[PDB]
Amino acid sequence: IKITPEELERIAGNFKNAAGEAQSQINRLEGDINSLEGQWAGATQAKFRGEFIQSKQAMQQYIPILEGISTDLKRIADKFRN
Amino acid sequence: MAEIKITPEELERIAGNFKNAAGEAQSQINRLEGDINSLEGQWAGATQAKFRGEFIQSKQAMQQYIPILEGISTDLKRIADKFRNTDN
Repeated sequence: IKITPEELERIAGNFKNAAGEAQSQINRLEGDINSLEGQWAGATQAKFRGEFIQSKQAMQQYIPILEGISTDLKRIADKFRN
Repeated sequence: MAEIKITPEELERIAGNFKNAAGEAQSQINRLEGDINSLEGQWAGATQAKFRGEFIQSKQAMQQYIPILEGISTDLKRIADKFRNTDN
């Protein structure tokens, strides 16, 4: 083993932070989609809401994977240190 | 304050937000892959394989997400164009 617990924790932080940024991104984009509601036809809005929900579903897979990686790294760092 | 009315400029602004988001997402997955790569050889191969496998799962989700954002951007731009060409 060449890696230090501190380095594993740094990379774990990168994964946690990426997961947070991804959630923030989709939140901002959701605001944009929300802003269009009622400003054009319901059928048009429904199409964009549908597409946007597909993007949310992808992110609902992505985020827990990143958090899992982050936590797995921290678990190993703890094991190495102690 | 009033609700902001849709115009081609508004649709293009939002289309740009989606396109920018796709690029930021690409940058993120590239950075994280670099992190996973940086661990190669720093510990047992079996451990590296586990993290590579999990990372590949995240990359696959990301490879669905990015084109969906790009599709939204394209669709918004298409409507912006239609608005511009039917008004002027």
